[PDB]
Amino acid sequence: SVAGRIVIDDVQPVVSNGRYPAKAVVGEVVPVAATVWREGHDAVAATLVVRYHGTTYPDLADPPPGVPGPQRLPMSPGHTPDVFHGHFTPDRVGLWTYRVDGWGDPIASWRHNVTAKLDAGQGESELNNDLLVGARLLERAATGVPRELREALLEAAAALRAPGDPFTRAGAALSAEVSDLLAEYPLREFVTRGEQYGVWVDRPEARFSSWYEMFPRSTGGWDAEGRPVHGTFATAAEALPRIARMGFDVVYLPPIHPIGKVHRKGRNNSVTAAPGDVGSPWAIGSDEGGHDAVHPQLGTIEDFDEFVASARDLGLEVALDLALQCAPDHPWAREHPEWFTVLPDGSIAYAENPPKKYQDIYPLNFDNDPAGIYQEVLRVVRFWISHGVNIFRVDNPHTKPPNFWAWLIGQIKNENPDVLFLSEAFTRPARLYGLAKLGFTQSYTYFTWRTSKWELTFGQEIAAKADIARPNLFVNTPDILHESLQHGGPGMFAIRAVLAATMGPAWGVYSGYELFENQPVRPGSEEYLNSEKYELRPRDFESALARGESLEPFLTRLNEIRRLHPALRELRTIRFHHLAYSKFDPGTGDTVLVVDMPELGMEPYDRFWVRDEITGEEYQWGDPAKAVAHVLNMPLIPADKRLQLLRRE
Amino acid sequence: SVAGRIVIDDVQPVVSNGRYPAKAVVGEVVPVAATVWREGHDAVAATLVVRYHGTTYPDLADPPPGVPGPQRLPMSPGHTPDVFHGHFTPDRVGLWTYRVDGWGDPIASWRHNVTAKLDAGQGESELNNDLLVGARLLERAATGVPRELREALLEAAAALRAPGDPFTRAGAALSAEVSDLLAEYPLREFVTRGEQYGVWVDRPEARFSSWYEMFPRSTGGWDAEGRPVHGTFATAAEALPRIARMGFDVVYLPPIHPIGKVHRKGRNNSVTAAPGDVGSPWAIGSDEGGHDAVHPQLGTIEDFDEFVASARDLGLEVALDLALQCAPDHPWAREHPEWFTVLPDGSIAYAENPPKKYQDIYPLNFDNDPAGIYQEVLRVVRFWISHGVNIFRVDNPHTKPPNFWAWLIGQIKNENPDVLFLSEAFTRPARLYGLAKLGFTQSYTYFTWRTSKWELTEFGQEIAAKADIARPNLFVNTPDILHESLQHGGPGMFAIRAVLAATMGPAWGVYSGYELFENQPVRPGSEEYLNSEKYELRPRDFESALARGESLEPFLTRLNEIRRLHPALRELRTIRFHHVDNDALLAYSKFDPGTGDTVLVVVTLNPFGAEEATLWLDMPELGMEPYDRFWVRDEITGEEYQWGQANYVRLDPAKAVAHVLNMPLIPADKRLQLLRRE
Repeated sequence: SVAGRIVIDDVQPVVSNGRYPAKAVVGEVVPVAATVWREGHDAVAATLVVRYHGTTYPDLADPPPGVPGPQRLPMSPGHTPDVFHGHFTPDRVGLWTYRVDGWGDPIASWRHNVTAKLDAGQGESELNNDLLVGARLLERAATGVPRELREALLEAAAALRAPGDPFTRAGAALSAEVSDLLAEYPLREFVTRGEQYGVWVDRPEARFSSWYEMFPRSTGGWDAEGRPVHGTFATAAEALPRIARMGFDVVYLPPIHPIGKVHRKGRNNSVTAAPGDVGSPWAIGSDEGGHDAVHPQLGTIEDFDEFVASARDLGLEVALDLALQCAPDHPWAREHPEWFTVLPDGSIAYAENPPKKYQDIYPLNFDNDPAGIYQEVLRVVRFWISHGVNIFRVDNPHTKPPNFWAWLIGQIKNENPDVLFLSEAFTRPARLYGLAKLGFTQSYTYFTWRTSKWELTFGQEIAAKADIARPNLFVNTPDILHESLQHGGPGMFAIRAVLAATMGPAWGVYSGYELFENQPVRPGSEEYLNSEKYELRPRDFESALARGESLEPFLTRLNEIRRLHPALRELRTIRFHHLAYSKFDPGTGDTVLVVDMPELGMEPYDRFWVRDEITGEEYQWGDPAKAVAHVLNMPLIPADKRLQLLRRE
Repeated sequence: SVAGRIVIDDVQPVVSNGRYPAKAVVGEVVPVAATVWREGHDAVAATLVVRYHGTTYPDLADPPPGVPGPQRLPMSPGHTPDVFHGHFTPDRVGLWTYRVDGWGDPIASWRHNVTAKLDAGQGESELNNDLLVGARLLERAATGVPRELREALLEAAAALRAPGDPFTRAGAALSAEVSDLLAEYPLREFVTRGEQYGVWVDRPEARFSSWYEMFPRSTGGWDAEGRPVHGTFATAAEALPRIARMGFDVVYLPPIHPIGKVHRKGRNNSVTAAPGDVGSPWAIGSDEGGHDAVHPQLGTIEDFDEFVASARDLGLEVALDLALQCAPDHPWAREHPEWFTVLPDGSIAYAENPPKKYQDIYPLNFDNDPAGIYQEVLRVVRFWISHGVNIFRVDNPHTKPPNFWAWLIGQIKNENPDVLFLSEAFTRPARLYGLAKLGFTQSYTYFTWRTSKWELTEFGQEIAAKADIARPNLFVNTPDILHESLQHGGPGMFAIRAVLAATMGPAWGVYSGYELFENQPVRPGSEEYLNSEKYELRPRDFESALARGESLEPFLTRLNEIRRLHPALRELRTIRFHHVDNDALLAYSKFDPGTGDTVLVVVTLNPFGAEEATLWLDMPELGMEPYDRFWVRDEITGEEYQWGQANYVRLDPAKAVAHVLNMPLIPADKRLQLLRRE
């Protein structure tokens, strides 16, 4: 939004007036729309300049006191008065930013004038005041294309000058030949420098990703006496072949450092512990270790290393729990008293947030000693990225200053701008949409409570915020046991597993969803029966599968269909017809329909063939015990078309 | 929208990202929104740092190469989560600027839970540390209030420090006494000052104004033979008393300069003229004069100045029409060839804009010689303001590079920012609204094109929404303008269309001839005036029409009276619409922030017979509860009624064509709550 010879107002996308960049993935068509206007009645034109600016990361929030701080592209008019649409697709990861240029254009105003005046029936008599400019028109259009290919200016400018037939004098200048040269090197007149707006372009996984959630402690199993055994790192390097098949490319883990021993929480949501209890993983800090130190019962820091490589050459990506939540036997509760919400006595208050309380933890303080805390925390993350961490699962980020978030995001991404984020928060949209703005790559949504087709109409809200926020559709996580699942039965698994895959290009699953687990601790609760974040929950996938009651063969099918269709990496394409929804593809063209024709690209009457991936049923268009769903390859739309409903306005 | 410990996002109003400032009049309440949030759970609050710096005008557009170039107040939260609502009201003319400040407050977030927890029934046992922060809570703010008045601090901090009963120990810090200690002088902890976006304040006349439009030639009158005779400056100064009463304070006039003699247009829009036809005033430039010259058949310019005085001490304000062109007999058409789009022969092609052809005028060229042009045109206007011309109506600015405008307007308002302009544009909103942004004070709206009960709203829906930028000037009629509606509706639809412009538009207008009811076109279906004064001279006997008791002047003075009587009819954004169960009716209400004044107008779409109806109010915007009865009096007619929310209302257009009544007023706390953007 600037002022000038050409006025360029309302140029999408720009986030919070530019205090942040828009967020994209590489190889994704990104549209930028723009109303622009002028005076009189003469033709107006524009440009979409896109250049790459490396990997250096801009600091988007002002840090606290001690702590530290070209391709010209085209824009085709739409069907909305004075708004324009161009489209760029970034190939490299790193800093990219779009700037819109505005220039009035004459080649086309007289080239139209020629059209109108002779189909209205006029000769050479009336108009030659109008074309003697045309040779003088093409006289500097000449200055704007090379000397060797000047000879081919002179002819038509002469094929305008010398006396000939109305049709003969113009025909030279109308040809594609003459048309070819000014679609490539045009005469740009009266240019207004637009404002240079930004878009940071991440990896794809950052948008098309298959997430999982598993406990490695839980990989312990059963002993000769039939008790649940603790799982260690080695125990877990065996567990992935299973997961790696299903389709996931990134595997998140609950925190993997020592759990404290005091205020520790017992089995079934207890504060009373029993002899040999594991407790809450998210309550970090026993004596023998902290946030960078491993839990003695999963191994050591080196045996950890053997573990992630196992993901390296399987095709999977560890996504660690980065929790800022200490147990009172922490190596900092004594070490650093500073970073706490001290009570005047000398004690630090148990972390509480209503109405769910946690004795077994204490909540950190940056307003106490911001300078001290902040750095340690990166010296912990820096620890991990080296270990081969390219995703960090961030817990309670609305409890932790966004400033802080934005300052770090910088520091890591300034070093390696390849490690990607997920904000797993469910909160006020004014707060909720606020984080990723600051730079959180990905996001958690309130997908859970939203059940109605008129709620899922979620979809309308989500697609519109594709420019910034990126949500992850975890169909399940440890903390809330959604009642639908508990009542819709083994069928309700499929369907909630179907929005999340089809609606969410990046989505998530917690171990056990496959096993149809639906029992809570008590009636009406959405807490899991005998929670794994209070217990070890070894489970037999072989059985359910072998006994032919697993979701495994189907969620690979689901993941198979996802990688099969490039439309399902993308957010903005989503359409909602009459739950039944469609998504189209920009590059390949690929449309799919998951069970409004303009979005289909085909005319209102036509008959067409739709092919099944869930089933395998090809049909000509215009039982939950078998297939509860029905996802189809829709007829494609060609390059030129794909980009036209891609139009932001 | 910036970043920090407190995040202040989506701070309304902001113009093209601030590439233009927001727009205001004096003594007007402006609401300001800003979502702000943070992390975790404890209460946060906010502040609106507001400045006046004077009248220096920011150039909002990058000009061409050669051409030259406090009081801390609060944000009261609303009812949309993390959005807050304050409102500041400017007393001076010139540029003002807004900054949103956000700071966490530990005090009020702390005192809440004592309540929730003492209402959970617990004693001093449980709470006795939680209040041990409380004494060292306000001991900061003790540091944040004066030494003479800590005396009123140390007390309650001690009345909690010494051990006693929780309620008596707590009751102290709760009292209103201290509350004001916290309501005026707070502890802003960890505060972030937002982006200072700006707001320019014109004189009030700039939005609450009554416009009227007359031709000077036509008041010339007749000779012993009774044919239309020419008029001078003095002759018209006689017509103003007439005008002076009706209710206007702003009088725009037709070009008063030498119209050309070549290619010029004759009566009834002819391109064929006769010896001595007056023709187009917008056709400037004969031998005897150009943009600076009065036309000789009106006299000369000294004869122009005592006139503006004649108006200025009747309470009215003269505003010439600023059209930008030349008829081929202009003394520049020969002087300077430059500023025209010469065709290669030595000619310049005639200015038209579709579907209208204009032979007798040609288009200046800013893209030939900008440096050469720019200064004259401004050296043209710099001339007239001296005379006491404080308003200029400017013609079709969608025809002239936007560059010039921001520059034009700049330097003038750098000198004197009391002088106001008006945009006569009917272009696409993307352009029409584009104009007022860079700095054109007011706007023409295609309100005319809007006739339906569903247009009469969606027009409103839009205008009221952008009270921050454009100001429509709702002229009931223009020289070029005369609708099928009024031509068919008879004498009644004059009224009804005259109130669509008058009540909805804080600044609205009227063309002369509207009082005497002329509704007739050149030919059937055409929307131009009959025997146009713009090609012919039209003296008129208003005296006749009123004297015999069918002129509208007495109604548009009644209408102009209530306007000056009720402040609900100055604002753009407060406008609201309650529903009616009659297709041919329509009904809307408007309230006041500063005073509280509410006024409501019910009109019909029938310009003929008695067509009755009933009423559906949204009572909250009315400020009244869904259930209650209120005593309502009619001002044009004079009828009191007690109504509820559902109530019966019949009409008859052969008597009184609409229903406009002052509704019961709204209290400070609420009115500000109803301009509240959310």
